[PDB]
Amino acid sequence: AILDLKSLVMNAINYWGPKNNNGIQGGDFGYPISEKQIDTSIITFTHPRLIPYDLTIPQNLETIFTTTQVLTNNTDLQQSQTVSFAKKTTTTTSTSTTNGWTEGGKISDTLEEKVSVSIPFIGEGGGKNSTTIEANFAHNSSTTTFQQASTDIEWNISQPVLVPPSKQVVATLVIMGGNFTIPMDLMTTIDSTEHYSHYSGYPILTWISSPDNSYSGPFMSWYFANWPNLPSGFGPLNSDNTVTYTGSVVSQVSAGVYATVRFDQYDIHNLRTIEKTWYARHATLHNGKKISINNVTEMAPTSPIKTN
Amino acid sequence: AILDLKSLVMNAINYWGPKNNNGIQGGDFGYPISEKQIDTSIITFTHPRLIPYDLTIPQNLETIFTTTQVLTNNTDLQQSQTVSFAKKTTTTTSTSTTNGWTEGGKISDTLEEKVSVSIPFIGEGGGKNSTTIEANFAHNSSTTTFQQASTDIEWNISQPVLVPPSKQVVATLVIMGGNFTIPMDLMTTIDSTEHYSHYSGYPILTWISSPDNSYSGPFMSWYFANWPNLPSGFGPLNSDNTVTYTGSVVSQVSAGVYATVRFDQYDIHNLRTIEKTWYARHATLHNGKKISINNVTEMAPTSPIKTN
Repeated sequence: AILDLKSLVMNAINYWGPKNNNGIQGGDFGYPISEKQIDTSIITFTHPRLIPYDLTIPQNLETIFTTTQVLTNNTDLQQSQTVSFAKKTTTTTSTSTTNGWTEGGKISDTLEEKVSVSIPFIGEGGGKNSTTIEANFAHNSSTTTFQQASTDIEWNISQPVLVPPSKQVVATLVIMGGNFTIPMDLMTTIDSTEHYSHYSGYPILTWISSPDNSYSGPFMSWYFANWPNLPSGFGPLNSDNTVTYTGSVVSQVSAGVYATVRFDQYDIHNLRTIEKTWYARHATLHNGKKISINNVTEMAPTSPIKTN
Repeated sequence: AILDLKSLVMNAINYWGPKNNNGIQGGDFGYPISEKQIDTSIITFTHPRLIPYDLTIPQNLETIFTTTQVLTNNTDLQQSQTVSFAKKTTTTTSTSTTNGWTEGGKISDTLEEKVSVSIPFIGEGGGKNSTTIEANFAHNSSTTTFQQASTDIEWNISQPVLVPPSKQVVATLVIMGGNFTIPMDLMTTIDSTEHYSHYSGYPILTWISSPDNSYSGPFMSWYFANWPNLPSGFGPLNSDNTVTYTGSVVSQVSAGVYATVRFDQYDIHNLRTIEKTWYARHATLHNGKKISINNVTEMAPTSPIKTN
C-alpha cells in the first residue's frame, strides 16, 4: 500500500512521548499530539534505486512487424546487392507501485530512468534464449497509478545478397516481440533537510511544537528506527542515522526482442512460385547483437565428420 | 549436489543421437555411446561470480576482545592526553557448496575473492543497526568441503581525553563481533577451448569419436541447451552460445563488527572507586566508519528545547 510517513512519525512520537518525552529535555507536549504540533515536510527521500528482478522463465513472442524489400536482377551476370532495413520501433513500459511511501498524502513527481532487464525468450522452433533489454522506466512511489515511459529503438539490418541473373529475391524482415511483467524492489533513504547533530548527526523527521506553540523540540531518526512497531519494510539505522525503506513496483514491458530476414527466390518469368527460401545467417537482437538463426528458427546447427 | 557435466553431456548426446545424430552429417556412432567416445576436458567454466544475499534480520553480538590503557595526571593542571588503540583482528570465513559442478568428477582449485556483505546487528541496548563488511571468501564449485579464508582488519581508535589533576582515567576498548551465515548464488558460464563456428560460433562440449576411433564429430552447445531434460540450474542459450549455470554456496563469517571505548575516572588516592564513567562519542565499525555511541549502547540521544 502507500504508507504515510506523517502518520507513522506521529505514531512513534506518541509512543515515546509519555516514556522519555522523545529525548527532549523538559516541556509539556500534551500527549497524544495532534497533527498541528508537527511538520514532516522537512523529510527527504533519496531518489529511488530500482532493482529489477531478473526474469528466468522463457516467454513466447509474436510478430510485431513485418516488411519486404524486392531485389531484381534482369542482367546477364550474378549481382551483389545489399539488403538494408532501418526500422524504428518503440519499447513501452507501464509501472504501478505495490508498496510505496509518501509524507502527509502528498503525490510526488514521477521519475524516469534506464533499467537493464533480463528477457528470456522462446524462438520460433521452441529454442530457448537469454538476452538483456535496456528501457526507460517511469515510477511514482506515491501512487498505485500506472506510469508510462517509452524508448526508441532502431533496428538496422544490412547484408549483401547474391542475386542470380533473371531472378527476383524477396527479403522479408520479421520482428518478434513480447509482453513481460518485471517486479522490481524500490529503494529509498529517509533523511531530513534539518539535523540535530551536536554529538553526532541525526535527521530530524519533525520539530514537535508546544500546544501554545511557544517552544518546540526535535524528533530524531533514532526514535523512529527504534520504535517497536516500526513497519517491516524499514531497515535498521544506517551509519548515517538515515533509515532505508524498501518498497515495490510491478512493471509491464512491451518490446521487440529479435529480428530475422528471410529470402525468397523466384524466376522473374514466373513470380507465382518460390524456387528457393533461405534465412540470413543471423538474427538481430533489440540491444543490437547478432545471434545464430538456428537459436530462433526450427533448424538445428550441423557439422560434417572430421577424419583425423 | 555436485553435478557432473560429463554425465549430462553423455545423457544429451545419447538423447539426440538416434533422432538427428547430434546434427553430425553421416557416421555410425553406435548409440548409446560409452564414455570412451568422449572427452569433455575441453569444457571451460568462467571464473564464478558470487552473489551474496543481503542479510536483513539483525543479529546479536558478543565481546570478542577487551583491553585497557591507563592514563594518569599527578600534576597541578588539567592535561590533554590522547588515547590510541591499534588492534589487528582476523575476520574468518568458511564456505561449502550446496549446488556445484564438475567435469568428470575432477576437483578444481579453490579460488578466493573480496565480497561486500550486509551485516545487520543489535547494539548493547537492543538498538538495530546496518553496516557492510568486506571479506575474503574461498570457494570450490567441485566439493561440499569447507573452504576457509581470512582477512586482516586493524582497529585504529584514537581520541583526546581530558584528565583532571590527580585523576586516573582508565580507557577500555571493547570489540563486539558475531557469527553470520550468508547464502550466496554461484554463477558460471560454460564455454569451450574449441568451437564449431563456420556460420556462427558454438562451443564444442565434446568431439564424439567413432567406435573404431577413425573419425569424429562435434557436440555443440546448441544440443545441450535444447536437451529436454537439461537440469533446472542451466540458463538458456546466451547470444554467445554459451550456457550460464547458477549454483549455490553457504558461507559462515566470523567478524568483529564494532568497537567502543569506555572511560572510568578515579582519584589517584583511592583507586578502588570509580568517580565518573563515560563513553567515547563514537563507536568504530569493522569498515572503519564512525557511528554515534547511542546506536550501540543503552543511552538514547537527547536535545534541549528551542524557544523560537
